[PDB]
Amino acid sequence: AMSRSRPELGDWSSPAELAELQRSQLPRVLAQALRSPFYAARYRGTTPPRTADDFAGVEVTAKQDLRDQYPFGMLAVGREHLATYHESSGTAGEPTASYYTEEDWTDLAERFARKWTGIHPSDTFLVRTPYGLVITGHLAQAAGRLRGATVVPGDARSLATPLSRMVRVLKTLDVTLTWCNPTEITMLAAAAKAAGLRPDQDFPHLRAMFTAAEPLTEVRRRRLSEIWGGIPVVEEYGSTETGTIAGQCPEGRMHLWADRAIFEVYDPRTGTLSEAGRGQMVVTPLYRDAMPLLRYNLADDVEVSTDPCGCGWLLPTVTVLGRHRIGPATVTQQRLEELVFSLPAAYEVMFWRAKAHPDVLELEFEAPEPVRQRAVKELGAALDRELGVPHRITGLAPGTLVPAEALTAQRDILKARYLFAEDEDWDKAVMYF
Amino acid sequence: RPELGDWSSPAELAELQRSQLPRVLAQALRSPFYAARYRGTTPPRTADDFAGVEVTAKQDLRDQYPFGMLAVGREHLATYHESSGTAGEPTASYYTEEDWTDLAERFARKWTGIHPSDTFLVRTPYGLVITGHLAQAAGRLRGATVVPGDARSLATPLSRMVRVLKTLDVTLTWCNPTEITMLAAAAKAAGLRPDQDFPHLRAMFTAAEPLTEVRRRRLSEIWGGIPVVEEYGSTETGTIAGQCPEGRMHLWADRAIFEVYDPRTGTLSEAGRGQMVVTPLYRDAMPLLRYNLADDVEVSTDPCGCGWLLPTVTVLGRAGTGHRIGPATVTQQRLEELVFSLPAAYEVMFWRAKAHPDVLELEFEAPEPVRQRAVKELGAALDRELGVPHRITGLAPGTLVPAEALTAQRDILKARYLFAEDEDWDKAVMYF
Ligand SMILES: Nc1ncnc2c1ncn2[C@@H]1O[C@H](COP(=O)(O)O)[C@@H](O)[C@H]1O
Ligand SMILES: Nc1ncnc2c1ncn2[C@@H]1O[C@H](COP(=O)(O)O)[C@@H](O)[C@H]1O
Ligand SMILES: [Mg+2]
Ligand SMILES: [Mg+2]
Ligand SMILES: [Mg+2]
Ligand SMILES: [Mg+2]
Ligand SMILES: [Zn+2]
Ligand SMILES: [Zn+2]
Repeated sequence: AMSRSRPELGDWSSPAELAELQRSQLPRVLAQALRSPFYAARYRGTTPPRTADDFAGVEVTAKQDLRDQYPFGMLAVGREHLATYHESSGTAGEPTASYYTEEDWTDLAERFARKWTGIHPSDTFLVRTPYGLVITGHLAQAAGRLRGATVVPGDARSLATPLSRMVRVLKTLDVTLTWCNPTEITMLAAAAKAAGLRPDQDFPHLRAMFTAAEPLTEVRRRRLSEIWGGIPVVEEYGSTETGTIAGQCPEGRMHLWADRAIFEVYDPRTGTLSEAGRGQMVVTPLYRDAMPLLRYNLADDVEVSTDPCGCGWLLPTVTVLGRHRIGPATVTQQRLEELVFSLPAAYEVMFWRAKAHPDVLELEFEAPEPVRQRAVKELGAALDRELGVPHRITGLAPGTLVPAEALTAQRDILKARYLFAEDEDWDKAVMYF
Repeated sequence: RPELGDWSSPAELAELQRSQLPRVLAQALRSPFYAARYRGTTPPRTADDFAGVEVTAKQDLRDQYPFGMLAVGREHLATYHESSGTAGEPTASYYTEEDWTDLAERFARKWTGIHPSDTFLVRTPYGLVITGHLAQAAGRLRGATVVPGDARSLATPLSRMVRVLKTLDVTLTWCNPTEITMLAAAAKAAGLRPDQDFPHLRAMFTAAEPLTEVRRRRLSEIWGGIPVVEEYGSTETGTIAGQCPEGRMHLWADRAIFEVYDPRTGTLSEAGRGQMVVTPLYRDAMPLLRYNLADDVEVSTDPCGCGWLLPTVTVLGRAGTGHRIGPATVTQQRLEELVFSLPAAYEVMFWRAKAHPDVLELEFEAPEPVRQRAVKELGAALDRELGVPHRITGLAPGTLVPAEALTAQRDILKARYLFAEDEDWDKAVMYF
């Protein structure tokens, strides 16, 4: 406890103390950055930044820089010192590489593990995010290991672990915590109902759901909580190349982990960087060796506030607005989402999609037949009142956007076989997935 | 825990094993399964009493789902797993941190070594099964850079694994032997020669299916003559045998008592032909007493040229069961040796066969100029070596393994709800 190497909540009593925790790490950080081919080349000829003061002059690092430096242009240590290598989600054609030492991994795990509900050895923790190149599954599992929780590696987007099998695991293993994106929370609820289980009653050991990766309105988050019996839905904000940079407090806001990174809001028009306001999320992580980043622009649209929260945490808050005009009206996924998830929970509307045409908003959603026409009418009124856009809203039969087989299919985990008996299906010979 | 070199004879090995049995028998009796099994009676407590210990069947692990085999409080578990095979009847297994050190050490017994300078591509599943987690933990134990490929995942198609193999200078892979050929076919589709264009690739680790020496040597040749290092394991046991430099798998008998079960007689011997029985010696969470993995195996105590003081094991599994086809008996093992005895220039890697009562139906891919020579030579080989009537069909590449499997690229999408007029909104809630 005495010789803990990185700060934790409670180590500062003021914003000036926080700023000194940050400033004191900058000489080590600037020295480590200069070991990478990217920064050594950037500061070739000139004198590199070495002091906290020099940081004010440090040029933004763009997503496009990380892509151009693929794979190891940002690497500051020998490859012998790397523990894991990762690529970000998004375009497969233009990969974003990131990589971490064991010591880098302790910082990552500690940041994920800042869940206000706690992670305890008595928890059974279902990790239902991908383990394929992306960090998300590995990050949750490492936080689970750090805190002693029993980790169930569900993975996501894998033929080994369909939703039917995840519902069975949730129920029969008395799972206490989940990690999955907010769409997966509704997919698991629909799979539960398909198996004849009520998400709001039949999972009494489930005490919290951890989520990230999508823009999530308070309206949808509250509905996800309600679907699963009113348990906490605990949001964090991160990326493969940064780790977790903000986490929810008990009052439902995400706070920036400023003890572990310098956070700045970038106005691309102005080219200026401030500590707060509206603009693009810029990050300087303070406790990484392998892949130093100096003012990395995640290029997410964010609002950062230094206004105190009811939680009492001495950290700024962040709303993530995401990274369409129909006549004058701007329509965001966020605004439509608040209207869709304001429908009464009894209508069981979870799955929807919209297309922004120049002239009209096309919107489709699944609802059971009895409530479909009520739902279409109420959502139409809500769009008229709140957005005033012309719309074509179509109610769909369940199983049309999210097929019954996604919710109920069971899939044997087969190995390759080459010789078959007459009565066997040899179409699973070499293609056994 | 012992390492190779800690015993100088089979009697010393047996004493390393016997000395752990009191702790193991005591830990087993903490589980509801063994407590119930030995209810009323006095339980086995000594090395000598082990000779009387009843086999534990696969069906027992299934019946005890989920935590009937659990010997510690759930607070002490690190990870929970389910085995490959039938989804309808899950086999649960689970491990403490200390259980995980034994698992990682056993996997890390690769005669080629795992070193911090290695870049290690883990191309097996992380979904409930242990295999991806096991390789990653061994990688971490030894300081190798782990690239988590995963397998059976939409995030990591073959095209992307081939790109990573090449551009990251990958030195080691972990994937089943069919995935070794799938990566070779995907390599060619990306314009890369498996036998020349991956000069940093120094070894390929493999397991999970019956593998003849003939096929293993061909996999090595496809990838430029580098070592193909086989292990034998299961989700519920971990790695129980690993390859030596002479190309045989040795049982990790310092970490588990191995016995061959004859199902008709119900007897257990140290060696011979029968079903693989395992008593792991260094696990707390899920003690197993003579667990019958029910794989068909031959164990030999004949000394190996490698000088390792451990018995060797061939694993037949399902690949050893004879199908009767007219006069002859055919195993997958024997067919495999004939298919992979075709000249390497024919590029025959993907095949399948059906045992009919009257005839062996066999299909395989071979590129166009050589396809008919391949069909003729494989026909002659079957006549000379098996004498089965056969119908052999040579297929164009892309028939058994479609070109799309080898070349498809898939963006890793999040859910999107709002789309622009010109976008495909059939990626909305089904974004996988
Ligand atoms: N809580 C969140 N709210 C909104 N967007 C998020 C959130 N968490 C992550 N994201 C988005 O997901 C990106 C990270 O993608 P990846 O590198 O694949 O994890 C971020 O840069 C954001 O665009
Ligand atoms: N080297 C190997 N040779 C043959 N079969 C193997 C080998 N390794 C694993 N297996 C098979 O895979 C099973 C374990 O499956 P899983 O629990 O999914 O790892 C074993 O019981 C065998 O049937
Ligand atoms: Mg390394
Ligand atoms: Mg990203
Ligand atoms: Mg635990
Ligand atoms: Mg198994
Ligand atoms: Zn707060
Ligand atoms: Zn040997």
